[PDB]
Amino acid sequence: RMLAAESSRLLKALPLKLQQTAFENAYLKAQEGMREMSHSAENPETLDEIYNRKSVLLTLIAVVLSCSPICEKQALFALCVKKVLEKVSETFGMASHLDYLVLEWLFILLNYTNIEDFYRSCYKVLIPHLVIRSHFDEVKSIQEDWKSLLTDCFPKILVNILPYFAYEGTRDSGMAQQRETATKPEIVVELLMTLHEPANSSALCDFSGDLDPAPPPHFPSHVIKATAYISNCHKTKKSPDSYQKILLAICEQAAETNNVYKKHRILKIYHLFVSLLLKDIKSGLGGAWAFVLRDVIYTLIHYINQRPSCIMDVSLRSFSLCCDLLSQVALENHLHVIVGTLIPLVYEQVEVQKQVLDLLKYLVIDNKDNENLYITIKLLDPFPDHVVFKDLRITQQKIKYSRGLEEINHFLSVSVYDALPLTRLEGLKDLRRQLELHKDQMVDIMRASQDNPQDGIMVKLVVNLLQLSKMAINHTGEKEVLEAVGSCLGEVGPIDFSTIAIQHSKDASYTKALKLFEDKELQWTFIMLTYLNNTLVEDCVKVRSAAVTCLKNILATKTGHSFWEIYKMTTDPMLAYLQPFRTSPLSENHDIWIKTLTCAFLDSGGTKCEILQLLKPMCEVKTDFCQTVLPYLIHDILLQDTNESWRNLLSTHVQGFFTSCLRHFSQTSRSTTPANLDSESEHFFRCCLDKKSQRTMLAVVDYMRRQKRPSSGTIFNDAFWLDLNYLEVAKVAQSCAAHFTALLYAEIY
Repeated sequence: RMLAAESSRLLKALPLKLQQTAFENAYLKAQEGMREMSHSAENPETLDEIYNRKSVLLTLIAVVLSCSPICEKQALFALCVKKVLEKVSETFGMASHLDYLVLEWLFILLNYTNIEDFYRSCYKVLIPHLVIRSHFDEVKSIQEDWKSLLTDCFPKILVNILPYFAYEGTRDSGMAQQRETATKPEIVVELLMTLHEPANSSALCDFSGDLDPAPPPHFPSHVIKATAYISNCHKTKKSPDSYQKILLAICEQAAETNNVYKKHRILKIYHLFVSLLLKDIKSGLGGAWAFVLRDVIYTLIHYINQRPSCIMDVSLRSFSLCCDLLSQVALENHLHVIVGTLIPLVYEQVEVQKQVLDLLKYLVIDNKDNENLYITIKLLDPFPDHVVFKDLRITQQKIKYSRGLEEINHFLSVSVYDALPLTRLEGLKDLRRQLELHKDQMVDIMRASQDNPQDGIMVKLVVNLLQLSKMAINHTGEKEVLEAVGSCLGEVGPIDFSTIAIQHSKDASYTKALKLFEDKELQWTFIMLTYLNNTLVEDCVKVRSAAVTCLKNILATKTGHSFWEIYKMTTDPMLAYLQPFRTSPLSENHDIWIKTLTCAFLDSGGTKCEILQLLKPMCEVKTDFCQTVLPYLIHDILLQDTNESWRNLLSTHVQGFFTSCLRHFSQTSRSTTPANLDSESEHFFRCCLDKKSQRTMLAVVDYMRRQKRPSSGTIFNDAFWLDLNYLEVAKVAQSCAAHFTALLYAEIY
């Protein structure tokens, strides 16, 4: 109206009809449920959007993610000839929108313009409104919904019941839209004092207030200004659930059927992918999706068998990821704690500990209820069975309890530590048993100091001196110290400073490696083993979304040739249990130039820094195209997606395989190509530690491509591997400075 209330006065009508409406946007821009999509539609509909206010609005898309609201608007953009009214941005900002728009049937009113993109987009929309239809169909399980849902039953002329087997892409996505849619000192002398009061009151805009009305500068600046506390909000923070529960019966609970069958992993993956972007999350989209997840979890929480039969951890690790997400912090965490009912899961593994660790992460950090919810998990912890496993992880809990809780875990941990009052090695073992989890355990340094308090068995440690190892438990501690170095809590260093009973050990210069399991895994042979290792490297993702991708490549890696070895390898491994549960015969491609990547030895030089650049050049290696293994190619994309070093680690093995592939090619090319890395030494150039990585490939040469055309000096074999100046590598080795290698590389040199 006040806009409808409105030359210089049309410029003022611009101020009064428009810039006020623009000002009016800032409030829609301000609060919530903005639904300025209606306004924005009206803004276009009134031509009140005509200012390139989107530019002004970009500040909100700045306050937001970019066109995130534009995306977010879709629900209302859908709700918005309201859509012909909504039509403004199709160029000015479509298939999913069409899929969102696909609801004309409940038809061709949508599908007319389908051809206007393509008439076969009926595929392109197939699930998404079918979801809305399924929603309506699930809503048909409730009325006037069934009307449009009957009107949707009409849409069903097409053949997609087969694609309905492909369905549940969207499965639960629609929880809101049907059901509660979008439902929300001397330094202070040296530095300053804060100024709040009447120093506040201790406090022209002609063109200014015009530049206020013009530019719409201030109110977005205002609206952007308020964009200021770290609170708890999700700690502080719709029954399609019935309908969600409902339409399963249409196929008779194919959700239950797919549960192990589709494994839901994709959906689980989606469930993560679902969560992905939300800053609305406060209670909102994520906290909504969280609840949705929490529900979806609770929903997932239904299945006793098929879900663990998909895999419980291939699920539950998501809970860990959720825990990670939880760690990434929400009182909703208690659902996990609730999920930590998990009695049919009662066999659950140190992911539990890791979780318990993650649990302990908040332990005293928590809010009392959460802390109670923790204490609950701690009482869930208090459950007796598999106590050793508990006793295994138990250690910090005492300290954690001690932090409280005081005996609560402690007495239990004591009870765990009452497995026996053994220390010297035992604590050492406990320190050896301190080897489990992620960044800050932080506890047993005290215990170590407490261990330190018993110094007698240092004599035993002395008496222990017959051997080749275990002071390096210190080194482990050092490694542990080295571990999480870049992370927070330097107090670890002070914790490490509880290692100060110190300096006296002996009988090695340097550090040591790990993963006898890999050596156990070294039972596996062909670089399929390296794959099986890479499978570990795959299993090295338990990790995270958008790293989530290669899980396909993993499932892609699950190809029978692989899977056979995997089946062969389906004897031993623990995560594999999740994997052949989760994942578990493939294809290959051609190329032209073995010379394709040749000059990239400059870029493969990672000549430029950010060896992600060289890792791009490592992608460039993946880009260098031939298959020793397609299994190489198998990740090669998700590899490029991967942590490239993590990938590029194999890239050497790949390169080794590529060497193993390369006949004269790298044999020639590596002469040049490696010469770059060799040349990378030049003039004291700058390459770091991917330089070492670049070096590290030598290890594969020193080991994997040590196998190359094998020869008696395996040097010769590695020379067979090698473009072979270790004399060159020496400088690198010297640059690497890490002598045992270097000297070896030198000894090689």
